Amino acid sequence: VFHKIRNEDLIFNESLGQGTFTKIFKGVRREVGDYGQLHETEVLLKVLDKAHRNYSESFFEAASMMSKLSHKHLVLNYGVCFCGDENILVQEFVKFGSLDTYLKKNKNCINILWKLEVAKQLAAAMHFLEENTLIHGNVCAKNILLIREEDRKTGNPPFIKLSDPGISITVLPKDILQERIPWVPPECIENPKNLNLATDKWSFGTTLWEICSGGDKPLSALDSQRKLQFYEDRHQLPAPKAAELANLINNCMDYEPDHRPSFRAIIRDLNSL
Ligand SMILES: O=C(Nc1c[nH]nc1-c1nc2cc(CN3CCOCC3)ccc2[nH]1)NC1CC1
Repeated sequence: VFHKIRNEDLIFNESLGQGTFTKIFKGVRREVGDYGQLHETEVLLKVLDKAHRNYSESFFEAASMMSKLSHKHLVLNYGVCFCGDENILVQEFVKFGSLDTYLKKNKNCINILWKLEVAKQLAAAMHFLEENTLIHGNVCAKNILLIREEDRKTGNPPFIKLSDPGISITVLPKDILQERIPWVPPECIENPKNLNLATDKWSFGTTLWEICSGGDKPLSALDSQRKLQFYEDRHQLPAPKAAELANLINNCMDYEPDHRPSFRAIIRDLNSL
């Protein structure tokens, strides 16, 4: 599965900032629907950096994976454009953007039932991938996207969706993998080729730390080299100020790779609170 979209059917509107070796843009895809009616659609346009064109293989292996999947809490991928010289991904556009900047903007206005439901939606998608023995590899708060904000008056919850895996950590330089600590599991630092279903659970715990602290970045004050010793010393994550979900964060972030519980178990612990 690898749909192709013509460059003449994609318009580029506003930029949305840089990213992990990519550049983000809002745009419109003009497609022809039934009865001969053109059907414009707001889309997300993820352009790979031309300077890093060597990562085009994993850049497209990420799109081929998400185009095969249909889940409520997964960002849909419409296709791929070879728009001129650049390689571009076309995805479902979410209105409210990244979750990490949403937690930081409304840090004191986010109830704990809000964070609990968001964690349920994220754990739902991770259970779907685990059920279908699929590995994500880049589960972080910056990749989580909010399509609907909380509306207690209507009774509908907030709605989050996880984006594409992006560039796999197996092909990233050792310089860049150490700077991703503690999102990269400890076993992947000593051996980048140890990608596993258990590696996502570690990132799920690190992401649960982000939402529980309100957008704060763990180990941000530490440089790349001190992060490397953080793992060798077997240090655990300092519990956030709220200190609610911190008990579950420690279980998901266990240094033994096979001790990480399944997401069917995690879904139970979130409903038991
Ligand atoms: O895949 C990603 N994002 C998206 C996939 N589909 N749609 C998006 C996306 N959509 C975005 C939309 C905005 C617009 N603002 C959001 C909050 O403040 C008001 C408007 C900003 C960034 C956005 N990213 N990665 C994120 C950029 C690093």
